[PDB]
Amino acid sequence: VQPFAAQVASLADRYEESFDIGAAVEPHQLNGRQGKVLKHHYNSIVAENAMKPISLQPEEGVFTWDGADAIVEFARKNNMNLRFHTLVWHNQVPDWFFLDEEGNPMVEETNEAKRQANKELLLERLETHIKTVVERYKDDVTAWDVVNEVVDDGTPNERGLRESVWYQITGDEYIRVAFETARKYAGEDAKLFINDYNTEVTPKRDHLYNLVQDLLADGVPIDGVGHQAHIQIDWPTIDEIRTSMEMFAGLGLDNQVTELDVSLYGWPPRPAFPTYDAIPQERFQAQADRYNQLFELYEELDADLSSVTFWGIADNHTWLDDRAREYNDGVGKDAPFVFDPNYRVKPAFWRIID
Ligand SMILES: [Cl-]
Ligand SMILES: [Mg+2]
Ligand code: NA
Repeated sequence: VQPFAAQVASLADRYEESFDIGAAVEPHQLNGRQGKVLKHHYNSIVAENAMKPISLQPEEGVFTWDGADAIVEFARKNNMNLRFHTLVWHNQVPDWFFLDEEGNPMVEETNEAKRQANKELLLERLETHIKTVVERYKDDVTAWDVVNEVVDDGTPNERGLRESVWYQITGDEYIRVAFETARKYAGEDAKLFINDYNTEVTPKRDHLYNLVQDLLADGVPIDGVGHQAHIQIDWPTIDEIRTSMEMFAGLGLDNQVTELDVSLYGWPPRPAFPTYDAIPQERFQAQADRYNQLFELYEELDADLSSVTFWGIADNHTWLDDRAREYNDGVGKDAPFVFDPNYRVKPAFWRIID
């Protein structure tokens, strides 16, 4: 029988000379077995949802801080670092941002002068959201996801920027405003990140590379690149991950791995195992080999990698299950972490603690 997580050596202790070991959390996960695992294994946390724009400012000028504050207070009490996720995203963002003075979607406006007025209004709203949040949390946050997922996976425009509402309304200016505002209110020492997934693979990797070089050349304050690392057992390759981190380090940017999970499935994730107990032990072994290689690499890159955060704690809670159910008629279970649903260690744990 595998031991419980609190009975084995701490991942944070294991990696103390290399990088933080973090987890994404909800306020309800700060106690019980999850809270115990958190305190034992991790020295950094991030909010899975509580610090997203819709979670903090759900209506204009109506700020709701309780969940985010609970996470901050836990980080303080437990001497953990804290990543802020996220100031800007095109999901989990309230629609009121993108409505004009008449209450209609800014994207539908056809008068270009009115479009420019809408751009200014949205950028003002964005400045206010960032100022208010940053002023509250600036003494607690150790890395800010200033913008999230602003780069496209394909090439819909020359710069490979995601054509979300932010882009449709403001072009790239929301990205500049976000970084400049975060710097202004968080201070000169605050570590400002651009976060994205599929940062290991092109064309996205190069769109992001070009975007950061463009920002930097314009004096936009950017300190680091967040690699979500929603990955699989076989993809992307170790050398793909390596090359991406080296590219960003070459620009003088920090790397963080921000949302790590190693799914048991390819894309699309079907067919999925219908329950956790249906998952064959061999698949956990393949995951363990993957995890060993990933953490060997992260250690190799530790002069340019400051923090490695998993997108959850243990296999009882993961957004990958929603994904599995979506592609398998409501039934399916993934298992992306080194701790199982009862907080026992998995084969992967043993291969990254050694
Ligand atoms: Cl989009
Ligand atoms: Mg190992
Ligand atoms: Na490091």
